[PDB]
Amino acid sequence: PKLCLVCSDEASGCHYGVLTCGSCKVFFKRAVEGQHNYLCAGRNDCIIDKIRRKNCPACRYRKCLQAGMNLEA
Amino acid sequence: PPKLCLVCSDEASGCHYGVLTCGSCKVFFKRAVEGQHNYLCAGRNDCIIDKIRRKNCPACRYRKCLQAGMNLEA
DNA sequence: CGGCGGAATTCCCCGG
DNA sequence: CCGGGGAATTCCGCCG
Ligand SMILES: [Zn+2]
Ligand SMILES: [Zn+2]
Ligand SMILES: [Zn+2]
Ligand SMILES: [Zn+2]
Repeated sequence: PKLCLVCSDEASGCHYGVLTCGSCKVFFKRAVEGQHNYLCAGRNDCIIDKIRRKNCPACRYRKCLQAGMNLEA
Repeated sequence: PPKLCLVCSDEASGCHYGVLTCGSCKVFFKRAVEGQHNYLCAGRNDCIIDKIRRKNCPACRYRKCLQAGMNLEA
């Protein structure tokens, strides 16, 4: 019944404050500590789902932050 | 000098599969044309393809390859 | 020779 | 951790 609030894939639980799948959990972790600067090839509104989440780390990371994901939480 | 890749605008290494392109776009088209051919765009299918952003959308990059006229028979 | 196709190699993101 | 797979550079075979 329950889905990841970022990519809509089935969630593994509440990670960093937000209900997410394992891949988004690990992605957000790597993004914050990598101090990554991502660039969208689109309009920064990109569709993020199970398949398309690979395409735009920028919009995926943005969705993580907007969903409320945080390292200390 | 110089000449630019007609796909991503990076410097072109020569004429590959009929079109002036960089090395990276050469091997990309090779992989894509023999691949699963299912690529999906997360955008509006207008995604900007340049040296920085060409990794982001295989679908749009492949489309630009085709539009530029790239083919295996060349 | 130089140009092109292409395989091989290296690098890195992704996800189980 | 690990393996899978794409990206891009490197290296080689062929031919005009
Ligand atoms: Zn997710
Ligand atoms: Zn995007
Ligand atoms: Zn190119
Ligand atoms: Zn696109």
